[PDB]
Amino acid sequence: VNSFSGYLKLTDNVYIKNADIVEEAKKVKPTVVVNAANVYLKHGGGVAGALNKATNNAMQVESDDYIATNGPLKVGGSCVLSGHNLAKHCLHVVGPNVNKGEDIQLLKSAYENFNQHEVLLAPLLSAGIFGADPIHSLRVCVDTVRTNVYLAVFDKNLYDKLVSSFL
Ligand SMILES: Fc1ccc(CSc2ncnc3[nH]cnc23)cc1Cl
Repeated sequence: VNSFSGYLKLTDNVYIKNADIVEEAKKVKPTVVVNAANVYLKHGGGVAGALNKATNNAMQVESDDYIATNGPLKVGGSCVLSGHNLAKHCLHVVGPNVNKGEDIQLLKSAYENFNQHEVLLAPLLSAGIFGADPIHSLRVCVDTVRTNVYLAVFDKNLYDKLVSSFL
């Protein structure tokens, strides 16, 4: 039993809700919140900009030190950093950005990072400003993630479409 509330169950391990991931994280304080990161951990907009804003820019400060030490992530890769006031940990995961020309096949590799964590609150990778089809992202999530994932979808219209079209 966990504290996630109001989710629709899609499969044995995947759950979905129309919710603002920032507000959901602040309420649940999950062990892991997933950020829709880029390789530079520049949290300017989309989910990343919102999460970082909610940390009063502490996420960005921590991220800049991480990059100065380690260099950029790989597309499809991840790193674990602090969750600040939102969660114990933040798993920064880089899905391919279609608006940069990145290989959509890397979306499966990106979701594989979730399997290193027993339970996660997450957005749909590569959705939103990353330019991929969210219906496809949900399919890859369900077919790749084996751990327990609670998906927050900000847009109510998109949430309804994801549920109604789910096979
Ligand atoms: F400044 C802000 C502006 C917007 C929000 C809503 S969170 C959100 N944004 C974008 N895509 C998503 N996918 C799942 N949740 C989200 C929070 C803050 Cl703090």
